[PDB]
Amino acid sequence: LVQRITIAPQGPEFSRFVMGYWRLMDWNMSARQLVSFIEEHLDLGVTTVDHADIYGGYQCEAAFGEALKLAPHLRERMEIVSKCGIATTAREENVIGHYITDRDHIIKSAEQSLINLATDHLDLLLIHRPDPLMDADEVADAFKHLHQSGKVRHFGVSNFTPAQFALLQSRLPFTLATNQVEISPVHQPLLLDGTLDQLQQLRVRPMAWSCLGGGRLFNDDYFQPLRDELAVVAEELNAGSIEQVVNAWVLRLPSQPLPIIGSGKIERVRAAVEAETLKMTRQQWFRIRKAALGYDV
Amino acid sequence: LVQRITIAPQGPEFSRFVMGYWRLMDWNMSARQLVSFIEEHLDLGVTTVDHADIYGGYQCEAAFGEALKLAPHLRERMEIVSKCGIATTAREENVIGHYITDRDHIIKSAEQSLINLATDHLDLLLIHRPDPLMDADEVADAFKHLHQSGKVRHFGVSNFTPAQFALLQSRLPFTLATNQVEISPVHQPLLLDGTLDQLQQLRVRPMAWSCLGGGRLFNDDYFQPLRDELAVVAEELNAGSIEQVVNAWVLRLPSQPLPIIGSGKIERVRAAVEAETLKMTRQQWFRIRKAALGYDV
Amino acid sequence: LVQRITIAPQGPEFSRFVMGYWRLMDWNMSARQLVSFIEEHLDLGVTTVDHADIYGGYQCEAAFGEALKLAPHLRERMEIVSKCGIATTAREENVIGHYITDRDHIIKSAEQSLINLATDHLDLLLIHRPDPLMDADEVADAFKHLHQSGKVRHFGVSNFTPAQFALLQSRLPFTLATNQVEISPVHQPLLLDGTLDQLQQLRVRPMAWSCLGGGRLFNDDYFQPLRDELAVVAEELNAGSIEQVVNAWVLRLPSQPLPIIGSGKIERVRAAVEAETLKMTRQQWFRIRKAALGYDV
Repeated sequence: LVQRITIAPQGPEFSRFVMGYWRLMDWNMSARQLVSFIEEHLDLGVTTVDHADIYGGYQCEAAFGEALKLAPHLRERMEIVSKCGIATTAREENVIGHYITDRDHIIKSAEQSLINLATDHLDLLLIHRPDPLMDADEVADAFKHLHQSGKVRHFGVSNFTPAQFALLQSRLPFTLATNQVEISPVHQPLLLDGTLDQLQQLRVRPMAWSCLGGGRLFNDDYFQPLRDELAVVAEELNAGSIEQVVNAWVLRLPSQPLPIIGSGKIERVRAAVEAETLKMTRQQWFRIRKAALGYDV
Repeated sequence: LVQRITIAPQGPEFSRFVMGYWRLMDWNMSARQLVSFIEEHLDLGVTTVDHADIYGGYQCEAAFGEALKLAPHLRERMEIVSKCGIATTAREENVIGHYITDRDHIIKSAEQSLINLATDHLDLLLIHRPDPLMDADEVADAFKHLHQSGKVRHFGVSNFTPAQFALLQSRLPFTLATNQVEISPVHQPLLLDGTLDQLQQLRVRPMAWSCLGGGRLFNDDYFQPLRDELAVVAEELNAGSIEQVVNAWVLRLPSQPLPIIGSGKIERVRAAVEAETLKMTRQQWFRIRKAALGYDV
Repeated sequence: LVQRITIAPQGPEFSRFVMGYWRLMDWNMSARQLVSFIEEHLDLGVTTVDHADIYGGYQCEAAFGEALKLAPHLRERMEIVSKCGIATTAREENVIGHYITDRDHIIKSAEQSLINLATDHLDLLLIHRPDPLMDADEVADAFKHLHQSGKVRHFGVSNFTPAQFALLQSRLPFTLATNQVEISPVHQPLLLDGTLDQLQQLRVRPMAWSCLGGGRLFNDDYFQPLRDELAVVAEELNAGSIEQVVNAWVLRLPSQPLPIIGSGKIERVRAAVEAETLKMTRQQWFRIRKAALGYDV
């Protein structure tokens, strides 16, 4: 199967690869088609699922839920991850995209997740983004409430800078279980700004998402050189696809990030998990890396 | 009145709003006019006053002092804040603008403040700026001297980065009481570089100054969009003035900064303190913020 | 002689100025000419020597060694510093310049240093550069091995950011003895990004190298203004040369860096060490600094 990994000190055990339902709507899938899509990725080994507040105009959690309703026994076999803290214009209350990391709202979204997902509990809850107006005390007070009722068992953050992660962390009696961030050849800032070193140092493993199926290639020649490099390295490793070379590039990071998969086909999901068997050489990591950038060192 | 606030763990109690005498000379005010200007802001609730070394070509402290001489009993009713560490070309010894954070000089300026201000003690003393040549041991040795004589009772810094604040802090047996910094829609770097998170994390409240009466609008169309936004939000909050909307924008920061007021009229001072009653919405904070920048998130 | 300085808490005693053999090959020097060059700088007081993995296409250590072979008793009188972690195209295994901070390789290079240098032990070993793929545990495991055999007695790093230095440091039972970095008017980033404050805070002294004999002047008018300023300040201090003014500029940093000298003539080496007697004024430090930049503050 897929390797199992404890995301943090007092944290939970997750599957190295997580299924992300960011684009569940795009898949034009039906409830009985999802219960079977799930089972198939659950059987592959991918048992951790990534959901969020605003994903799909506040529809994805609901959709997933309908399916969880068809096979209620599927919960035990999985670990659910959801988020809150973001306010999109998909709602009329939000004329502008702003953040909301206030107590009641975090409790609100949390409890709304349980309902939409048709579950009595979330394995992990993350503050979607760092809000300039975030008050670590207020958030930490929200977490204490959700935890006190067994509604949420582990807490985390997403897209937090070392400084923000440390701020919120100085207020919680429990260990932030992760910092879900964006990591890939096309987006490597997190590799040098301290974010991944803090994670490795604290032994907290990052859930990594890479806008893959987005098509951020072939239509932005800025990264043609990376396209050409991910292509040759792919043959060298005799991999199934360049996307597979990308998943393995992330897996090599010393922080041991858990790559998030965004696809609607078990076969591509299988191929993604197959990245755990590519023997990428340091030289191949740097060569990929360098082509995305354009220089050495 | 104005809210009272303990600026830091073992720190002093200050008034949420402080009177800043940066432009005391510009006000072409007389000594008896200042003793009465003071009383009036002391009666409004603003009891903490901000002074500095180089302010007014080394004249402002002296001026304030003359006035403190007319009503000696005004001291007890206030808290004095002054600074040192900057060397301006307003003096012939300084052919160039450099920093001086050496022991004797910090003691020198300090003691010179007491004399100019006509007081036996300063409530708080700040290192004006971070000097690349700053030696935390040397400064900390200076602070120990000034404190030992009751001449200075609390120490702080101004415009220090998290790294510099931590460096000096690792040498003092007492807690740095603040990091007086610049915060406003026009200057928001401190909102994302860690500076305010460190403050909130350590529970040290920042004295915030915003070059307001400078006229950094109407003559720099770069911030016309912010001008237009601070204008509409002002009507929405039915505030006295856009300047009042600005003071409230700062007050909303989770770090609870103490806004510094730079004006020479009790009425505008009153209006400034009136910002504690504007009910700014998160959406209104972000909209202001965003107009200054030019993008979301 | 040259001042002696303990580079860190549980660290070794070094000479304020270290001899760097980065360009030993360029000197077209012979083995018996080096044994005598060494003695002469050993007699001047400079007893700490800086070597590295890739320096001179993997030839410099060997060269130095041949000379150490002629006067075996020269070891006791010196302190040897070497590095590893960099992979240059000077080797056919490295088609591209990448980093290698994996266990066996660190042990490999280390042991190869002992052989090339003709010594049973290295006083200090540094990880050449921070590798995005660096695993603090792996490196720390390498250090524990080398130390366990007395082969290496002190460990350090080079060109690490505060975050990287802290990461590796959280894994070692001993104190990183230094962070050898580049410091000079032409390269002052380290003066504001936290690097030198971390060092001063932890009391770890940085080995500083400044590409001096490179001729980064007279052929890059971008720094003519700095050329002109280092020239006048030189007369003011009545120094031997502008290079001497540069060495003293570095020596003034509060972090007390140990300047590394890259020259092949004892006379210039003497002149370098002579920088410990120039009485640079704060004003002269800033004026130099400012000319390199182009603005005040």
